[PDB]
Amino acid sequence: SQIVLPPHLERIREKLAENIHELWVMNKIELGWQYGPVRDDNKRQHPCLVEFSKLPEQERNYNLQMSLETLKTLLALGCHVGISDEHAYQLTSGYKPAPMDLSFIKLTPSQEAMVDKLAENAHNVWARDRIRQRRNPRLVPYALLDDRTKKSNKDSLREAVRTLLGYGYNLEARFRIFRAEKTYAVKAGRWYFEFEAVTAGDMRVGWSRPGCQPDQELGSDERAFAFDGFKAQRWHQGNEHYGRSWQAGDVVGCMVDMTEHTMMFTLNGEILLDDSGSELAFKDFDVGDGFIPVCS
Repeated sequence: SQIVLPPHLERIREKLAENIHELWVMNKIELGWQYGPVRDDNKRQHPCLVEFSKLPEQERNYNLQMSLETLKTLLALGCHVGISDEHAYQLTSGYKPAPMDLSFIKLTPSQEAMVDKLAENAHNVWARDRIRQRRNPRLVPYALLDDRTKKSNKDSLREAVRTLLGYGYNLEARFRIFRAEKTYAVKAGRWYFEFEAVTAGDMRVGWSRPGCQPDQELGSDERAFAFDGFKAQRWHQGNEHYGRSWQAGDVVGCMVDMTEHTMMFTLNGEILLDDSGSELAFKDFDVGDGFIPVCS
């Protein structure tokens, strides 16, 4: 609302709203609803078949006050179009309106995408008009109510944009930590366990001292020795790139020598590799109070 319309753009928008109202006549003159003085939309009587500027805001106000906010919205969503151009077949009953063309230029992505916001806006102000009235089955929002009868108002806005580009105005726009028991802290031998990464994001798998804190989060300490399956980097008091990303349906796995001070992480049998030409993910650790499997 608080984007003021320039007057040279106001004459543009009034000509284009005239050439949108000829479509608003033409989609009602095909189905067999004629002009009259009385307002009987179910009985084919419709006094809004006179064009946009010539009808007042007592009959065609639903198409004029819609067009003002829609054209305010035409250069408000980043899809800016200023003054770069000039604003200016079925059988009918006698009035076949043709101010301009429609099948010369088809439109871009953010016009048919902004038509969705226009349909949401119209549905939301209509639902605002449907808030209080009881026995209304329209008491659910735009993103869940049936969106197929709203596609005609998407077609009207998209053909309004077709008229716009005929006139020459285009549109182009926390983390939980998991571990096994403290008493199984292995201090000798050659051990391995496996892990599957399924859905999107941080999978931080490793071996930790039992004195690790799940109070904080992982990797930025000396107790944890881990690798992020996401972003292909390792984690113990810092970062360095290592290996590849995880895949949806991987089996990562982790192996630890304890008599030797080494630790190597795999992926589906492929031993994951560092850019130093060594597949051993962590080396030369302290053989302290043992190490337990941990995943974040």
